[PDB]
Amino acid sequence: TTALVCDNGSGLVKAGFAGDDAPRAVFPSIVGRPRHQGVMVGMGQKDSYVGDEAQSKRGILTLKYPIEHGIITNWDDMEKIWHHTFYNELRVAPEEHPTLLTEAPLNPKANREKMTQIMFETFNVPAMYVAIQAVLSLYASGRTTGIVLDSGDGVTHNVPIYEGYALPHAIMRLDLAGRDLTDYLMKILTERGYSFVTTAEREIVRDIKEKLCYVALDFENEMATAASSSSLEKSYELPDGQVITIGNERFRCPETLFQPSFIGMESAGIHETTYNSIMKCDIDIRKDLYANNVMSGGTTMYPGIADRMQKEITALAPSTMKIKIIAPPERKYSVWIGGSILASLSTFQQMWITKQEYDEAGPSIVHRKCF
Amino acid sequence: TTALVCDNGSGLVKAGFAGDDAPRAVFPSIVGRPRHQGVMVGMGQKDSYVGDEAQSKRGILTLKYPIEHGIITNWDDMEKIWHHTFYNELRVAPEEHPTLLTEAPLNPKANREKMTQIMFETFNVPAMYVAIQAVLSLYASGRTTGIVLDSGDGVTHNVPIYEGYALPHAIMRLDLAGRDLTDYLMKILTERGYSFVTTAEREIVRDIKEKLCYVALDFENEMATAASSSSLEKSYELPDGQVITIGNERFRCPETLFQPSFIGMESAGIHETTYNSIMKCDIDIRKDLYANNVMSGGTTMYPGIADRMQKEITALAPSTMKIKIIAPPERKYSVWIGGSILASLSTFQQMWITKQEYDEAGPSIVHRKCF
Amino acid sequence: TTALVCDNGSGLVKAGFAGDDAPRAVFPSIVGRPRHQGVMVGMGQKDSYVGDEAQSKRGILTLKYPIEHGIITNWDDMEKIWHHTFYNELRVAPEEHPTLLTEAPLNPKANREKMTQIMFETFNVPAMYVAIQAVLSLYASGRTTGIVLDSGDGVTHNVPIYEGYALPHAIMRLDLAGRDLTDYLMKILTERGYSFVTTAEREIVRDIKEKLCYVALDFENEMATAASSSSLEKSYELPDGQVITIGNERFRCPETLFQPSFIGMESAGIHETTYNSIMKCDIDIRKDLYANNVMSGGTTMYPGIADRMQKEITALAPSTMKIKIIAPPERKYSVWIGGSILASLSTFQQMWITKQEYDEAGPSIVHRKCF
Amino acid sequence: TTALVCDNGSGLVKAGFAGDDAPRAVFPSIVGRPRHQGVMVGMGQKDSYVGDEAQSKRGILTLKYPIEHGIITNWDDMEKIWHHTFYNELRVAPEEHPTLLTEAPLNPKANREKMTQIMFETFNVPAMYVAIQAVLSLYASGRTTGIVLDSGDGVTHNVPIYEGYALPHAIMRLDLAGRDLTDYLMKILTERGYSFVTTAEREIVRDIKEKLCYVALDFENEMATAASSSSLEKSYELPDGQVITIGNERFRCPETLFQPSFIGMESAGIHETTYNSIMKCDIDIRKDLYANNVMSGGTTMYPGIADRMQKEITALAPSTMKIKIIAPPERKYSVWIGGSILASLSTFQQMWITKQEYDEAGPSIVHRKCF
Amino acid sequence: TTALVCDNGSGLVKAGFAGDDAPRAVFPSIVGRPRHQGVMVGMGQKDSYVGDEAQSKRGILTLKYPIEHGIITNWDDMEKIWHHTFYNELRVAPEEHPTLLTEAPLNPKANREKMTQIMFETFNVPAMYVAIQAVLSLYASGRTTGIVLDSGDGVTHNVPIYEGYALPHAIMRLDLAGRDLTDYLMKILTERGYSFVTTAEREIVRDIKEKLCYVALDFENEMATAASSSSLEKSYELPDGQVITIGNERFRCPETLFQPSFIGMESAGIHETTYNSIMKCDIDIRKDLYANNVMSGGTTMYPGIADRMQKEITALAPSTMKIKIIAPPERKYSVWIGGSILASLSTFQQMWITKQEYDEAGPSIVHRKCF
Ligand SMILES: Nc1ncnc2c1ncn2[C@@H]1O[C@H](COP(=O)(O)OP(=O)(O)O)[C@@H](O)[C@H]1O
Ligand SMILES: Nc1ncnc2c1ncn2[C@@H]1O[C@H](COP(=O)(O)OP(=O)(O)O)[C@@H](O)[C@H]1O
Ligand SMILES: Nc1ncnc2c1ncn2[C@@H]1O[C@H](COP(=O)(O)OP(=O)(O)O)[C@@H](O)[C@H]1O
Ligand SMILES: Nc1ncnc2c1ncn2[C@@H]1O[C@H](COP(=O)(O)OP(=O)(O)O)[C@@H](O)[C@H]1O
Ligand SMILES: Nc1ncnc2c1ncn2[C@@H]1O[C@H](COP(=O)(O)OP(=O)(O)O)[C@@H](O)[C@H]1O
Ligand SMILES: [Mg+2]
Ligand SMILES: [Mg+2]
Ligand SMILES: [Mg+2]
Ligand SMILES: [Mg+2]
Ligand SMILES: [Mg+2]
Repeated sequence: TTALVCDNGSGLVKAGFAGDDAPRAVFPSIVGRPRHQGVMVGMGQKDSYVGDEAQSKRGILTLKYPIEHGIITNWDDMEKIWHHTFYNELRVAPEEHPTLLTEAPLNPKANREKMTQIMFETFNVPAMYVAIQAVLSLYASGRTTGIVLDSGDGVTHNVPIYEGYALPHAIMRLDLAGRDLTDYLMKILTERGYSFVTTAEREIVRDIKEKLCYVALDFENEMATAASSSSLEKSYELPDGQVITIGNERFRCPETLFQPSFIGMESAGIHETTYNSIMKCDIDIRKDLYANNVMSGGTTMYPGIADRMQKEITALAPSTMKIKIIAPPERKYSVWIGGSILASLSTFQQMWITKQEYDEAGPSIVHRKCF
Repeated sequence: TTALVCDNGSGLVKAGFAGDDAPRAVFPSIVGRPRHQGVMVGMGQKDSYVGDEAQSKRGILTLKYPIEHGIITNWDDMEKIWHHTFYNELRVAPEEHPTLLTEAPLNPKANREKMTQIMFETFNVPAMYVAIQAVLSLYASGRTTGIVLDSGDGVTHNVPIYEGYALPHAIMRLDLAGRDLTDYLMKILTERGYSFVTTAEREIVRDIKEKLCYVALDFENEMATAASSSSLEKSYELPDGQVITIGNERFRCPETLFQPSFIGMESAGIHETTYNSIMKCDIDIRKDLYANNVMSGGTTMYPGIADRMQKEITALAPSTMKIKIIAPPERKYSVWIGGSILASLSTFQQMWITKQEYDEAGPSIVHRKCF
Repeated sequence: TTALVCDNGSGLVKAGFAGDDAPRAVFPSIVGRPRHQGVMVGMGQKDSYVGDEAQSKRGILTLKYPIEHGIITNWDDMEKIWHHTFYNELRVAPEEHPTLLTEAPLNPKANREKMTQIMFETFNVPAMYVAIQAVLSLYASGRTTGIVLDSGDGVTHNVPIYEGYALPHAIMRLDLAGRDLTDYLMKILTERGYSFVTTAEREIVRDIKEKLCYVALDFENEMATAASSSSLEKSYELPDGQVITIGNERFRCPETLFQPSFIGMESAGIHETTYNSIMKCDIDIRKDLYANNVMSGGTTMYPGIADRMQKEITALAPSTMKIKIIAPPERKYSVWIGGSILASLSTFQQMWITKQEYDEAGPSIVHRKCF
Repeated sequence: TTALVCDNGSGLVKAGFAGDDAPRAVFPSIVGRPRHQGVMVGMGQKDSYVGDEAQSKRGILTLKYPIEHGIITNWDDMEKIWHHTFYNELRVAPEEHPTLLTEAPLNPKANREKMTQIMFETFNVPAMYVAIQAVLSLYASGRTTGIVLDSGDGVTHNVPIYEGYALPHAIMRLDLAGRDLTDYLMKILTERGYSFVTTAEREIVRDIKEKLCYVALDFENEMATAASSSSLEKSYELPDGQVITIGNERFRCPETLFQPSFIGMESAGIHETTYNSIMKCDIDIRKDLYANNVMSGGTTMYPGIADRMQKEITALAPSTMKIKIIAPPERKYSVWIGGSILASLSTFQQMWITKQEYDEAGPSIVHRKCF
Repeated sequence: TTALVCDNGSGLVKAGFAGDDAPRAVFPSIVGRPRHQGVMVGMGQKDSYVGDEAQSKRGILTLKYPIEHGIITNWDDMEKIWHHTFYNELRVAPEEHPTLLTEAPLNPKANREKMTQIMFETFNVPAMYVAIQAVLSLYASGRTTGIVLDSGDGVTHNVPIYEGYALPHAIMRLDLAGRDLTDYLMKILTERGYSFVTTAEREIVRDIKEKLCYVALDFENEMATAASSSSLEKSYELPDGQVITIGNERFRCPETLFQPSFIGMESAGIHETTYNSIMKCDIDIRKDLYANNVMSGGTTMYPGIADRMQKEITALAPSTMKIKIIAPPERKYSVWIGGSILASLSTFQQMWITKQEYDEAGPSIVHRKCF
C-alpha cells in the first residue's frame, strides 16, 4: 500500500513516496506547445510536452505554466502534468494508495475543491489530503514551534506555529516570488546590454540567477563596491556559446525581496513582513518565535540570505531577542520531506479524506475539514 | 502501383521511383531549337531536342533553359521536358502512380499552382505532392535536426529544421548558384585569353568548372601562391582539340560564393548567410544546428569547400561551438534520395494531393496545404 | 541662445529648435558606402553619403543603418550623421545652445553613456538632456495621464503615465517595428512573384508599404474578401517603370503587429501588450488609462489601425471601459513636438546636464539622473 | 513519269534520270562557231556545234564556254546546249517530267532566276528544282554530316553540313578551278618550250593535265628530285604526232591549288580555306567535320591529292583531330549521283517548284524558296 | 611637356595631343606587304607600308590588320604602326611626354601587359596609361552617368556608368563590328552580281558601306518597299570606272546589328544587349541610364540608326521610360576626344604609370592598377 507524496508547487513538482528521503521525481511544472509550423512527416511529435520534455524542446515550444500566483489556471494542462507524473515519473496507478497534496495557505478555495474532484475522478485515488506547505516544513525540521518563512517559485508565505495549532490571523501570503525575481533580473540584464526576452530565455535566466545571484549583507556599500570593482563580474556561457558577464545586477536582483518597491510592489520588505507576522502574535510566545525562524523554499538558497535576514530582523527586534534562523541544507525540499514524514506518520491515517467521503459529501467537505 | 519521384531542379532533372537508390534518369533541363537554316531533305529532324538530344546537338541548336532563378518561365518547354521524361526516360504513363515533385522554398506561388494544373491535366496523375528540397535532403541524411545548405544550379537556400517543423522566418533563399559561377568563370577566362562566349561554350565551361575548380582554404595566400607558381595550371582539351590551360581562375571562380561582390552581388558571403540564418533561431537550439550543418546540392561538390566552410563558420561562431558539417558522398542527389524515401515512407500516403481534391478545390488548395 | 531638439530615432532623424512647430530637418538615418569599383576620375565623390545623399545614390551605395533595435552599433557612422545634421541641415555650431536628445526606455545604458561622451567631446554642447520618447509624446498631446503606445521604425514601446511619474514596472519594450514590417512585406511580395531582395529595394518597399498598406478591421473576412475580389489590387510604379500590383499582402503585412507569430515572434499581439501593461497598473487608475490610449510613431499611420486597435482592446477589456484612443494628425512627429515644448518649457532649465557636470562627474551621472 | 537530273556544271554537263547509277550523257559545255571562211558547197554545216560535235571540229570552230566562274553569260548558247541535251542526248521532251538542276552556292541570283524562266518557257517543264551541288555530293556519299570540298572545272566551294541544315556563314566559294589549272599549265609548258596557245590546245592540254598531272606530297623535295631526275619526265603524243615530254611542270600545275599565289591569286591555299571554313563552325561540331572531309569534283582526281590534303590539314589542325578524308571512286560524279538519289527520294516531291507556281509568283519565288 | 593621346582602335588609329580638339593624325591600322614579285631595279620600295602608304598601294600589297577582335596579334606590325605614328604623323619622340592609350574592356590581359612593355622599352615613354574607351566617350560628352554603346570597326561594347564608378558585371563586349558588316555586305553584293572578293575590295567596300548604307526604321516594310521600288537603287563608281548599283542590300547590311543571326551570330540584337546590360543594373538607376543612352563609335554613323535604336529600346522598355539617346556630331571620335580631355585634366597626373614604376614592379602592376 504505502502512500504517495506530491509537492505540487509552481516551477518544480517534487514527487516521491511516504517514508522516502528524497523526492525521486523532480521536474518542472511546464507544458510546451509547438510554437511553429509542422513541416516534416513522421516527426514523432505530440502537441504537449512536459517537464524535461519541455526542457529539451525549450526553444521550440511555447512554454506555459499551468498555475500562477499559487492559483491553478490551466486545469487541463495541470491535470496532464499529474498524469505524466504518476505514470511516467512514478509509474504507479492512483488506486494503489492515497496521495498527499499540498498548498500555500490563503488561496482561492476553488483550487482545493477542483483538485479534489480531479483526484477522485480523473485519478480515483483511495484517499487524499491537502496539507499546508509551511506546516510540512516544520515536520521536516522536527519542530513544533517556529516561524515558517516559505518562499519559492510560486509565492511567499509566512506562518506562525506554536506547539502546533498555528495562528490564522497572523498568516500572511505575499505575492512575490522566484518568478518575479527572474523577470526583474531580465529587465536589469537589458540595462547591461543583454536582451533576454524569450520564455526560453526566462528559463535560461532562471539558471543564471541560480548560479550567480547572492544576497548582499550591506546592499548600499556592496553596490558602491561594485561601482568601483570588477571582482563581482562573473561570466556565464549561454547555450549558444554567448558568454555574458554580470556585475552588480548579481545581487540587485535578490535585493528586491528586501525592497519590493524595486518591482513596483506596494508591500514591505520580506523581513518586515516576517516581523509583522510575529507582531500579530501574543507577547507570551514572540520570543520563542524569534528563536525559531525557519526558512525554506528555493528562494532561500541564496548565499548570505540567512545572514542578511538575521541582520535585518535583529535591527527590527528589541535587544535580548536572540534571533535564531533555521535554514539547513536541503531546506529547498523541506515541504516534500515533511510530507514524506506526515504521510508515514501513523496517526495521519485518521486525517485522509476517503473517496467514500468524497462520494458522500463531495468537494466542500475537504474544503471544510482538510488543512 | 508504387510512386514516381521527380527532382525537377534547374540544370539537371533527376527521376526515379519510390524506394530506388539512384535517380535512374539524370539528364539536363535543356531544350534545343535549330539555330540555323534547314537545307537537306529527310534530315530526320524535329523542332525540339531535349536532355541528351540537346547535348548531342549542343552547337547546332539554340539552347534554352525553361526555368531560371528557380522560376518557371517557358511553361511549354518545361512541359515538353516532363513529357520526354515520363515517356522516354522512365517509360511510364502518369496514371500508373502519383508523382513527387519538389521546389525551393520562397518562390512565386504561380510555379506551384501551374505545375499542379499540368500534373492533373496534361498528365492526369493519380495524386501529386510538391515538397521542399531542403527537407528532402535531411530525409536522405536521416536527420530530424540540422541546417540545410542546399546550393545547386538554380538557387541556393538555407533552411533550419529542428526535430521537424522548420523555422520559416529564418529560411533564406539566395539568388546565387551554379549558373552564376559558370558565367563568372567565362568572364575571367576572357581575362586569360580564352574567348568563351557561346551557350554551347557555357555548357562546355560547365564541364570545365566541374573538372578543375576547387575551393581555396586561404584564398588570399593561395592567390599569392598562384601568382608565383605554375603548379595550379591545369590543361583541358576542348572538343575541337584546343587545349586550354587555367591558373588562378580555377579557384577564383568558386570563391565568389564566399565573396558575392565579385559578380556585383549585394548580399553577404554564403557562410555569412548560413550564420545569419542560425542567428535568427532561438539560442536554445543554435548549438545543435551548429553541429548539423548539412550541405547538399551540386555546388558543394568542390574540393575543400566543406573545409573552407567549416573554417569560415568557426570564425563567425563563438568558442565551444563545435561546427560540424555534414557532406557525404552523393550529397549531390540527396534531395532526390530523400524523395525516394519519403514517397516510400508509409505515412506519406496521407499527404498526397489527389486528383479528386484537385478537381474539387483546384490549384489553390495545394498552394495552401502542400509543403 | 535657445535650444536644439534632436529626435534621433531609427529610420528618420527629426531635428528643429525649441519652440518650433515642425522638425525642419527630416531625413533618413542612413549612411551609404560605395558598393562598387571606382572607375572615372574627378567623380566628385566621397566615401560616405548621408540622408538624402544616400537616397539619391540608393542603388550605388551599400546602405547601412548605424543603429538597430534602438541600439547604437556603428558609433562612427552615427556620429557622422549628427555632424551632417548640425552643420548642413541645421547649420549651427553645438556651443550655441544645449541639445535635447531622446531614447526609448529600457535600452542598454551604453547608448546613453556613449552619446553623452560624444555630445560633450565631439560636439561640446553647453548642456544636454536625453528624454524618454513616450513622455515627450504626451507633452505634444498636452496630457498628464495616458498610455503611450509608441511604435516607429526602430522599436515599439508602451509606457503608462498618470499625472506624471510613470510606472517603470509596467513599461514594456517590444522588438517589433517598421523595419520588420518592411522585411515581412518583401517576403510575401516574393510569394506573389516580385523578387524584391536588395536594400535599395528595402527602401523602395518601405515607400510601397507607406503608400498602400492598411489595417484590416476583420482580417479573416477581409482576407476572404481579397480571395474573391480584385478591388484591393493596387498598382505601384517602381522607379524603373516596372509597375507591380499588390493584393491581400497589402494588409497581411501590418496585420503582423497584431499576430507577431507571422514573423516567428514569441510575444503577444500589440493590443495584448497594451492591455497587459495596463493590467500591471493599479485598478485605481486603469480606467483613466483606458480613456487615454495615446498612439504615436510612424507605424500608427495606417488606415484603420486605430479603429482596429479600439476593437481589439474593447474585446480584451470589460464592459464600461470606454476605450478612448488618441491618435491626431501629425502624431508621427509627436515625440519631436513634445521635445520642442519641453525644451522651451521654462522649468526644464533645471534639468539640463551641463558640460561642467559632465566634466565633473562624467557619463554615469547622466545615466543616474537624466530621464 | 520519273524525273530528269541535269548536272549543269562548267566544262562537262552530266545528265541522266532519277534512280540511274550513271550520268548516261557526259559531254562538254562547249559551243563551236566556224572560225573560218565558208568555201565548198553542200558542206552539211550549221553555225553551231555542241559537245562532241565541237570536239570533232575542235580546231575548226571557235570554241566558247557559255558560262564562266559559275556564272551564265551567253544565255543563248547555254540554252542551245540544253536543247541538244534533252533532244539528242536524252531524247525526251521536257513535259514528260520535272528536272533537277544544280548550282554552286553564292552566285549572282540572276543565274537561278533566268534559268527558271528558261525551264518554264523554253522547255516548259512540269516542275523544276535547283539544288546546291555540295549538298548533293553528301547525298551520294550517304552522309548527313561533313565538309564538302567541291572543286571542279568551274569553281571551288566549301560547304559545312551537320545533320543537314548547313552553315551559310561558313560557306566559301573560291574562284579557282580546273580552267585555271589548265591555263597555268600552258604557261609553264611555254617555259619548257611547247608553245600551246590555242583553245583547241587548251582542250588538248586539258587532256594532258588529266593524264599526267599529280599532286606532290612534299612539293619542295619533289621539285628538288625533279631537278636531278628524269624519272618524272613523261611523254605525250599530240594529235599530229608531236610527242612532247613533261617534267616538273607535271606537279607544279596542281600545286597551285595549295599555293594560289602562283597564278596571282590573293587567297589562301585550298587546305587553308577548308580549315578556315571549319574554324567558322562551332567547336561542338568541328571534330565531326574533321572526321568527314568529303572531297569531290573533277579536280580531286589527282594522284595523291587526298594524301596531300590530309597532310596539310593535319598540320593545320591540333593533335587528336583525326583528319578523315572521304574521296571514293567516281566522286567526280557525286553531285549528279546525289541528284539521282534526291530526285527519286520520295519526300522531294514536296520541294519541286511547279510550273503553276512559276506562273503564279514567277522567278523570284524560286530564288526565295528553292535551295 | 604636355601629353600624347593615342586612340589605338582597329581600322583607324587616331592620334593627337592633350587639349587638342581633333585627332590630327587619322589613318588606317593597316600594314601592306608586297603581294608580288620584285622586277624593276631602284623601285624605291620597302617591305612594309602603313596607313595611307598601304592605301596608295592597296591593290599591290597584301593588306593585313595587326589586330582583330580587339586583340593584338601581329605585335611586330602593330609596333611598326606606332613607330610610324610617332615619328611621321606626329613627329615627336616618346620621351617628350606621356602617352594615353586605350582599350575595350574585357579583353585578354596580355594585350595590356605587352603594350606596357613596348611603351616602356621600344618607346621608353615618361609615363603611360591605358584607359577604357567607353569611359573616355563619356568624358567627351561631359557626362558622369549613362550607357555607353561603343561600336566601331573592332568590337562593340556596352558599359554602364553612374556618377562614375561603372558596373563591371553589366559590362558586355560583343564580337560584332564594322569588319563583320563589311564582310557581310560583300557576300550580299555577290547575290546581286558584284564579285567583290579581294582585301583591296574589302577596303573599297568599306567606303561603299560608309557612303550608301543606312538603317531601316521598319526593316520589313522597307524591304517590301525595295522589292517594288528603284528609289533605293544607288550607284557607286568603283576606282576602275565600274559603276555598280546597290538596292535593298544598302540597309540589309547594317540591319545585321539588330539581327546578328544573319551572319550566324548566336547573340541577341544590339538593342537587346543594351537593354540586358541595363537590366543587370539596379532599378534605382535604370531610369537615368535610359535617359542617357550615349552612342559612339564609327558604326553609329548610319542614317537613322539612332532613331531605330530609340524605337527598339522603347519597345523593350516599359512605359514612362523616356528613352533618350545621345549621339552628337563627331561622336565617331568621342573616345579620342575624351582622351584629350582626361589627359589635360589636371588630377589625371596622379594616375599616370611612370616608367619608374614599370621598372620597379613591371607590366603586372599596370594590369592591376590602371583602368
Ligand atoms: N539553488 C538555488 N539558488 C537560487 N534560487 C533557486 C535555487 N533553487 C531554486 N531556486 C529558485 O526557487 C524556485 C524553486 O523553488 P521551489 O521551492 O521548488 O518552488 P516551489 O515551492 O514554488 O516549487 C525557482 O524560482 C528557482 O529559481
Ligand atoms: N561534380 C561537380 N563539381 C562541381 N560542380 C558541380 C558538380 N556537379 C554539379 N555541379 C554543378 O552543380 C549544378 C548541378 O547541381 P544540381 O544540385 O543537380 O542542381 P539543381 O539542384 O538545380 O538540379 C550545376 O551548375 C553543376 O555545374
Ligand atoms: N505615412 C506612413 N504610413 C505608413 N508607415 C509609415 C508612414 N510614415 C512612416 N511610416 C513607417 O514608420 C517608420 C518611421 O516612423 P518614425 O516614428 O519616424 O520612426 P522612428 O521613431 O524610429 O524614427 C518607418 O518604418 C516608416 O516606414
Ligand atoms: N581524271 C581527271 N584527272 C584530272 N583532272 C580531271 C579529271 N577529270 C576531270 N578533271 C578536271 O576537272 C574538271 C571537270 O570536272 P567536273 O567536276 O565535271 O567539273 P564541273 O563540276 O564544273 O563540271 C575539268 O577541268 C577537268 O580537267
Ligand atoms: N561615316 C561612316 N559611316 C558608316 N560607317 C562608318 C563611318 N565611319 C566609320 N565607319 C565604320 O566604323 C569603323 C571605324 O570606326 P572607329 O570607331 O574609328 O573604329 P575603331 O574605334 O575600332 O577605330 C569602320 O569599320 C568604318 O567602316
Ligand atoms: Mg514550495
Ligand atoms: Mg537542387
Ligand atoms: Mg520614434
Ligand atoms: Mg561540279
Ligand atoms: Mg573605338
